[PDB]
Amino acid sequence: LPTAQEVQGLMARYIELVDVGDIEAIVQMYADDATVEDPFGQPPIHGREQIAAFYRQGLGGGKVRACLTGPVRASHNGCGAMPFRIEMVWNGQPCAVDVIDVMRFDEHGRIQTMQAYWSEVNLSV
Repeated sequence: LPTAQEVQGLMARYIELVDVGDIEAIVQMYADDATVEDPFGQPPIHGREQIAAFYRQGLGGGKVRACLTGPVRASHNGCGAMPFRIEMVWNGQPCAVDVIDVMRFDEHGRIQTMQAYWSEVNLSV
């Protein structure tokens, strides 16, 4: 189980990978039986191929940017939460979404569960 400091690192690393848009690197951060709920409230997606397809859909557009908007909050049980902003292009319009990701890591330092909190109230132009 990642220490709190290690959770901070992994979670910041995740945002960095999203920001440069390395899909393969993002998918490698996940455990084989990981789940992704994004946005939280929608049914979880499971399976490495499914998670790759998710990130391909989301980031494969090319110009998606992401950055922490505050420090990573980390627990002593391998979990953490972080606020960030995603910038992307919607219908040729620049737009942004404010998100919080909650993650649990497994004993191998891999993401076991990802929950992304956001909705239309968090979307702007």
